[PDB]
Amino acid sequence: KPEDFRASTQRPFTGEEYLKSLQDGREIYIYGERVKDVTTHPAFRNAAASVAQLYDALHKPEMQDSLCWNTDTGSGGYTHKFFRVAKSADDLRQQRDAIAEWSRLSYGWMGRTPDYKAAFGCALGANPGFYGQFEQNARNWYTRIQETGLYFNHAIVNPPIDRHLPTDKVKDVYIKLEKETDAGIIVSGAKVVATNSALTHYNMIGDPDFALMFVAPMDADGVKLISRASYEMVAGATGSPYDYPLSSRFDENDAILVMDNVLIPWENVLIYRDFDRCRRWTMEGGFARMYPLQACVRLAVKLDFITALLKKSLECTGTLEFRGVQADLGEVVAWRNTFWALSDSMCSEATPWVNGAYLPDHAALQTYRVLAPMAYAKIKNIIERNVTSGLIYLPSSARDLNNPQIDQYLAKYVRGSNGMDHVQRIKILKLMWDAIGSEFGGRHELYEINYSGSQDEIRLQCLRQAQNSGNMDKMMAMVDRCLSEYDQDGWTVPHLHNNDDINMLDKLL
Amino acid sequence: KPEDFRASTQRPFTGEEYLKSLQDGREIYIYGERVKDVTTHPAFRNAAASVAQLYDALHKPEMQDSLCWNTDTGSGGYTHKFFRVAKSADDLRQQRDAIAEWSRLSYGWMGRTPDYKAAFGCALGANPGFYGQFEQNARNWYTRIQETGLYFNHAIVNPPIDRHLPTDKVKDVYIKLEKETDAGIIVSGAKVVATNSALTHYNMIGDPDFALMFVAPMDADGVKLISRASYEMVAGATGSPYDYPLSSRFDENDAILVMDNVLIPWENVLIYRDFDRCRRWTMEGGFARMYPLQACVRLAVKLDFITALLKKSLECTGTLEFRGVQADLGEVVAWRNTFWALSDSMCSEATPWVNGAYLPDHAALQTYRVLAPMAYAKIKNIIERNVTSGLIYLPSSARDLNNPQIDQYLAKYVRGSNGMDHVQRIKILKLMWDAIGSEFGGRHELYEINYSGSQDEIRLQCLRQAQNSGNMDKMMAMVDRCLSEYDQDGWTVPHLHNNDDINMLDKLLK
Amino acid sequence: KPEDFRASTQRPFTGEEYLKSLQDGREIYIYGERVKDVTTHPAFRNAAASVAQLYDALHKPEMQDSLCWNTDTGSGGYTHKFFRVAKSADDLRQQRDAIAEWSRLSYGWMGRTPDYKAAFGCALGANPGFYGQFEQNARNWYTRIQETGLYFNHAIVNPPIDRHLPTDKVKDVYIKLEKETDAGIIVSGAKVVATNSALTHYNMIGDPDFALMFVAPMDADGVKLISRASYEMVAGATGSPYDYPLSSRFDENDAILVMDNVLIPWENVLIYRDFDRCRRWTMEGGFARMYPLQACVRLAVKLDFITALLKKSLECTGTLEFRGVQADLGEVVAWRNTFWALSDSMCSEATPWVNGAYLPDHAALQTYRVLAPMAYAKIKNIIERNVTSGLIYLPSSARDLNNPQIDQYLAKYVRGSNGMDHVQRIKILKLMWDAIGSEFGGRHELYEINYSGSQDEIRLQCLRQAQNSGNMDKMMAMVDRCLSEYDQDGWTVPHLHNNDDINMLDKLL
Amino acid sequence: KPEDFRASTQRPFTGEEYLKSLQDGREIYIYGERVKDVTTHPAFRNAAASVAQLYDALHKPEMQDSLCWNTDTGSGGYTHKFFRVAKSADDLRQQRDAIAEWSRLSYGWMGRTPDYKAAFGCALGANPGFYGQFEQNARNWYTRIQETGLYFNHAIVNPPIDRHLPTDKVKDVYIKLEKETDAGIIVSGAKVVATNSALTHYNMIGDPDFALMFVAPMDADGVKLISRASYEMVAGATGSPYDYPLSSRFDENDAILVMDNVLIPWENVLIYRDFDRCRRWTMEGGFARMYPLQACVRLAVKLDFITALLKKSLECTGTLEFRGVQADLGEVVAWRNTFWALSDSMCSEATPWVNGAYLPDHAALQTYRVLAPMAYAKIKNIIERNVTSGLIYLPSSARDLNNPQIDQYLAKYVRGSNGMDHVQRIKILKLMWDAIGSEFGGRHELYEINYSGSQDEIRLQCLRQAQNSGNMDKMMAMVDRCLSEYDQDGWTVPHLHNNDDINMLDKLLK
Repeated sequence: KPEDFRASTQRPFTGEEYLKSLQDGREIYIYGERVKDVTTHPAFRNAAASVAQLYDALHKPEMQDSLCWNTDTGSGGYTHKFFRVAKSADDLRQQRDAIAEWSRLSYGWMGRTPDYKAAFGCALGANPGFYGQFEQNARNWYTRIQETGLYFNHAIVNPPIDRHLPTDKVKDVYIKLEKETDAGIIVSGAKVVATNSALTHYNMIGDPDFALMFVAPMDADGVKLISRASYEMVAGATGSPYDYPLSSRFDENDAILVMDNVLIPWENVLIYRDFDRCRRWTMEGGFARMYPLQACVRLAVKLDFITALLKKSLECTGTLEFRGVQADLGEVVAWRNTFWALSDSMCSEATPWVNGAYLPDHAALQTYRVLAPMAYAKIKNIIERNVTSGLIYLPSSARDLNNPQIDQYLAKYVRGSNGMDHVQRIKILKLMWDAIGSEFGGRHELYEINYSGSQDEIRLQCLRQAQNSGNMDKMMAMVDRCLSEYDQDGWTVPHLHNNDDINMLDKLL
Repeated sequence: KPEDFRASTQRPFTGEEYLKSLQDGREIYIYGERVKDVTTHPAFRNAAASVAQLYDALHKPEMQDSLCWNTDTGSGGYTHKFFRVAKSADDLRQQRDAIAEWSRLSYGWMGRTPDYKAAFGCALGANPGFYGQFEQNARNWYTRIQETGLYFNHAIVNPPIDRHLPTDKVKDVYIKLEKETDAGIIVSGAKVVATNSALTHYNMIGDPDFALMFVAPMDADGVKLISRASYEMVAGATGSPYDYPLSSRFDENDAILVMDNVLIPWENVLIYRDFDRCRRWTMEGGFARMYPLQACVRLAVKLDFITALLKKSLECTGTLEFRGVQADLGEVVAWRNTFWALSDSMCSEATPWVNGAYLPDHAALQTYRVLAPMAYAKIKNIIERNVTSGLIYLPSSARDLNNPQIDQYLAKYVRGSNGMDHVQRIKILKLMWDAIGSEFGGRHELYEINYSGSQDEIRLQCLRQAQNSGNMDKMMAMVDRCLSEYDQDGWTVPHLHNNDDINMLDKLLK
Repeated sequence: KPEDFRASTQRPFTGEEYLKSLQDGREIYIYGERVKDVTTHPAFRNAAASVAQLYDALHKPEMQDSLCWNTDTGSGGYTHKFFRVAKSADDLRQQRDAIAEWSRLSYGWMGRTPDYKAAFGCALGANPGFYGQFEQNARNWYTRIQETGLYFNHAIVNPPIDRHLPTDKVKDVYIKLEKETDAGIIVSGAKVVATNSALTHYNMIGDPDFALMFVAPMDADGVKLISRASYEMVAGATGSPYDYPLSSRFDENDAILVMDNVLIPWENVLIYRDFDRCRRWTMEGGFARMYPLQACVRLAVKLDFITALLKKSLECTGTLEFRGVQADLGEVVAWRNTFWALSDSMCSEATPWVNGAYLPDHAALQTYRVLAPMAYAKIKNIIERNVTSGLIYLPSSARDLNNPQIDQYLAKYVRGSNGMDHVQRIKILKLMWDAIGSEFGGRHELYEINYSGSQDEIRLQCLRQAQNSGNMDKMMAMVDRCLSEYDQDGWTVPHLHNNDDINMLDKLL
Repeated sequence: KPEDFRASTQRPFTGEEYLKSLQDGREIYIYGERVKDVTTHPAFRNAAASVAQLYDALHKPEMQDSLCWNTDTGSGGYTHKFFRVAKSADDLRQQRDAIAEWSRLSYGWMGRTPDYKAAFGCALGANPGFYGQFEQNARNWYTRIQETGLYFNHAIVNPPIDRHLPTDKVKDVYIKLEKETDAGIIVSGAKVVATNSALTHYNMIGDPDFALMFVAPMDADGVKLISRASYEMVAGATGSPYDYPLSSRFDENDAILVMDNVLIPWENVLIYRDFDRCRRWTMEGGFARMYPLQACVRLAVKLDFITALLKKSLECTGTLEFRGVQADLGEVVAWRNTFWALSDSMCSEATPWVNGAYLPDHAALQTYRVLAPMAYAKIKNIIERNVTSGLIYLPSSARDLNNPQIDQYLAKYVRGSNGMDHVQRIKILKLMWDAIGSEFGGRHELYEINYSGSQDEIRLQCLRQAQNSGNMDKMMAMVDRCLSEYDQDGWTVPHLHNNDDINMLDKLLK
């Protein structure tokens, strides 16, 4: 139904069609109230408009070489390159570049755009046989996501459990099968951290009644979102675009997704009462082996933005001349370079998987995940220790600049160091502040550092990849070879010299 | 005079008297508008009430042992202990404890309360001879600050300069003498980072026309503040106390202070067209040698709060059971302990200064300044890597809890791990979020890491203190002694063995 | 018997008496050979001489005000201040200063000097009633250690266990009671990390047969040490004092202590088949609450040395003029200052304990333990990144300086930046290298970072101290007070303003 | 000529031929004595044997697919792949893999093997026109290095200068032209950090008399090395292979190289009295744009080794079971992965340069240089906090294991946690200790952190590369676009909503 808002079946949504497709009476709450229409609501309307611009870019003739491919479905249509299964390392590189072009439309700040779950679509299309009796659902969902550009999110993090409650009552907390019918399955439960789900068409949701994976439409009866605070709405109500230039347009609301007696049609079921497939899906389904290409590129585009924003901030404060400041900026550049290089390795070392599909280099994926929190924390610390005074006393509002009684003083006392007027100085530094210190900036720090999992778990996943791939045993073979070349009596290889002719310990002792 | 709002001259303001003293038509702007009355304005009214609670505490009988001393002026009155010159190490310890008690009333979140510039009053009273012809102004301001509890701030950071402008035009940016008159001096210019000046009575403001230090009242004609965004107002307009429990009451607005043709009477001048005294004041005036006792204790109280708030957050999420989580919490405890220990050393190693006054240990002050940014950054990182999942999806509003259509789901899906209901879980985690992630939390991170100087400069000040005190030369004497005990021919001291009897190099190489 | 080498019972050993007391046929191995005499052996003779200098300092008239007190035993003698129980905060401060004076005789590099276990002596004398039937042994050992200056070490770390061995055979690994006799107990087993035990008189060694604490003489039959590599001997055999100025005189050999059928007289037993007392000893015995005063001061003296050595190294390389270098040096100063300040707090906040004894502030002890590894790692990193080129190419040997064919080039090409000749430049930088990069320097990095326990365990001990003392509940009371002042309907205290008059959410939504 | 020790001109040295070529009476000092023969001297003989094994690998049939290519000279011979100019991204990838295979023969511990300066040979062969009148010398040296596998090092770091000396006297410290003759130039001066030059055939050495670049043979009269302490000799004299398994065979002595009246024939001169070419050579000559491929791969191979050695050490101590230990190991794996990934990017993003040659990605080179010191420091810290107790008390010597009076106790008390006997436990942990804590280990820490420049300078080089490439301006164009989309009156683009309909500030403040 959502794709029926398109005027053509041979291309994805335009932005205008996407926005119309959201006017479906989805059940969303924020600040204790029901949201009538996400495309007009003060908490969501600009974020929706920002996503709609991504869809518009797909149809600009000058963008289509970098953004789009023909579909592989026989439709005669086209789609964003990352919505179609890659069949070579170069395909992955072209997808890398198409993701980057989309990411640049939000300067790297929207991390859960439609291309993130395009990797889920492609995993379905590349390995549909994984799903057994639901193999045809996988194939059909791949085709649908690819041709239409359907916006998916995933809701996968389980709600907290009160350990002191009876084991009776806590089975109601997790997503669980309630009833099996001929029309599909009825499910109830919740998932937390449903980031930007208010703007999606579908969410993937992932005792055998708990071992499910299925697709849920956002407008299905019983599907509800409970929103977190809206940095977009607060910036609109008490600020301005000048004062909160990122909060006002790129806020991705991290919701709780609730399912209350929701009917999931059988066509939307992918794994059903199946602990074994649920267990193997992360390794074998492909999604976890593919989405970090998007996530790494998106972060790299954000680091492009932050790197130059730091340079511009240091230009206007005048400290960029100093050697130590330039060295700090150079380290930020190195971190920015790192994530582009990891995405290079992802594509260049890609491997054949199944049915001709290629997967990016797996070690590079795990490495991006471990390094990103450290890099982001270090960059934020570099920014704050270099743009010291300049951020703390910024005037409250564009209203200060627009009142000549106040502006007369700002014009004298808050100019930029490099011939820059006060309006441009304050503008640049307010952009940096919205990037790192606003509530939006603080949420993004949380997102970049912890969202991918706990620091232990991401390091364990890195170790497990090295072991499962055989890389660790290959490294161990080198250590074992080294140990084999000597023993407690001396060398065991002929090319090295016995030290008996020079050993002085007998003489000494 | 602001202190004439008191019903008695033998004690500082009560909270109600302090609030009345602020209703003086000071000129403050925020969001393009003039503020009518800071005690009722949506951007300032709770922060003002929060400071007023500090004044109220001074008059509670159960608080006076820890908070108050008699004045040393002969007035028969009393004051907060840090407003009177300390004359022993134990005096400093009592002041340390009185600062701590006041700091606990904002849980460590208000950093520019009146006790901060009480150290400026005491510096004036302890070394008034520093000021030459203005020595009597120093004595009189000490007496006035001490007896009244007048709220001072300092505005000292200079505004930025456009280097491409002519040298004419940019000299108007700094505070400068414009006119010398019989009634005082007329001055214009600006200072940035006038933290909480909207709630103060006076600010200290510090080619000889630029070499000035003087006191300016907040209600003087031509003194103006241009405010930054108000986290208090935003939290009031789009949130609630439950949702922003710190933003809503402890926001200290970091303003730009503008002076436009302000007449400063001669009794308010402390340094006048005097580069030499301006240069020597940081070392010799005493203020810089005394206020870090207040700042270190205030930070330590905040770390008390953050330490236990982290523990409570880990209780809520259930991860406190884990060894690695308990170790992370234990490191936060160690950082918290560090700043209390530094303040112990400040008092125990205090030194006689001038006129019977004592100064806290100088090395401890420099050390606190270097360590605080690293500790705060490390603690914030520990918090985020331990409690993040719990913070990211918190419902928007107390309004969600108060709508049963939503609360029915929150009650089921967001309970605490330890038998705790969802209201208390969400409450604790929203408090942690306001501490570290809200715009208020982000400002406080900037404040703790950056306010005190650049990272280079605070380290240079630490090195210079070690050198100026003679500590570095004493350390160097130990290295020189070590070097003196051998040379290229062997040991030069008799108690160690020549290695000639065991050296094998000739055998190996000849 | 060892103290009978003294010519007087009213003072501790002189250095010469101490050295004679070591010539007792203790059983020590190194490099596969038995050590005849530690005071003349190439691996130990200079370290022994270094310790002997500590004993000599006790008898210099100009040193006795800072180093010595009258004994509290009625002997009419004197002793090092830290060997006598402190009865006030000022006593602890005087002990702090007496420890520092001894530490300066090794420039902070000997960490297991006799004053470390003087705290064990004082714990015995302050709380002898802890030991029940062995209370009189505690009293008698306090008197003996205090009057004589007996050199104790502790051997407490258990050897590793092969988990695949039968539970039979692994009971022989740990120290265990073998036989109870009227002459004492026979024990066998081992302890690792018996640091400098080769130069001690006694070691404290700490199914009920495993729950023991007792004192073992180094010359008891069946007591044996297996030494690690001797940096002293290697520096003597292949270097010189000029080339290894710290290795050659301050090496504290980290031995394995073996007990093979050792008879421990009953007078040497302190805890016997007593799991309860073994468990409570760390909290209640006092030793763990007292020795970190010595350890913190010793580290602070070492940081005094390293701080000025870094400054001197940067003077001779010429980089001290640079702002960033001076800032790095200033951070080293701050770390150095930190440990002196912690020792100040230890003394100033000291508390009455039992029998009039005072204990240093407990939180300060735990804090020193957590901070020291981080500070030492950071300082070493600051040194290496600032004294870059200057360390890597230092000529091999004082023999190079003493051969004019080589010295003619060193004199031209390796001068100091500040008018300093090549001999002094090379000398300073070789001292820095021996401090951080030699095998001795690497061992000291290991010692400062990990010896006090694992990074987790030292942080857990810090948390437990805060909880056990009630500090954590006091901090929690402040958080609870904050939470009590509002609820989901608004403030619960009268002094703050209700936001109902300014709340805009109804209008917005 | 050293290559005349080969039995064939159509391949590089064998190991035995390389060792014979070193028996040339080069002038090397160590411990105050002249070295007679580096291939037999106790300070150099195993390091020489270790390098010789690299040459032997080139001629093993099972190794030649990964190690060797035909020469491009028309000689009909073969060479190590990194000794021939790369003409595509795939060429660089094959070279990357050939470097890795050689690096594995020292487990990543020898960092100045012959393939390091093979990039200098290739730079000469790819851009010989850079050298003007010496272009033909560049071409000829490329041919010679490529066909023979000649072992070059570079000596480029200048000796320290005493600033208190007269300006006369300190100009004799640097390498300088002394005499211009028909047979070549006579030069004197010194360079420090001539790593492993004792085992090389030639060194590149790089007021116009100071602006030189030339090649000097190690056996030229007047060329001398003054060695640092030999970890190989000390390990041989006072240890054993079991006790110091890396020190005993992989020590690369960091010498001072002295030139005293050395005649450099004109065929060995590349830049002569030419400040402009000296200044431009780092950017334009190609060597600096090519050798970091070798250095990054060599480091990655060492991290392969250290990663698994850590795992094996944690197996020995039994702590690998613990979650926090496995996480620490996983971070070491991530750092190891990083440098392999950087080398992937170096090859995949390679660019056409000049004369058909390709250069590796420049940003990746700069990134490797900035990241390597932080990674190595972090890894060493992870190792020490996980395996320290196991390292501190290891028995002194294989002699302890071989004396049954001692071994009886070691067999009981120092077993491995996982059914491993004491000999193997002690062996693994002594290998880890030689890697990180021995004097060799400490030198390698200095080498990985500091050799490449100061921490400031390597970051500045990274920034300059981003600016010079145009990358920074492209990033800045994105920031400028963002700024262009709004102003102080609202949005300037049509797709976003004006907030005038929801802005509440007038209501709040009017």
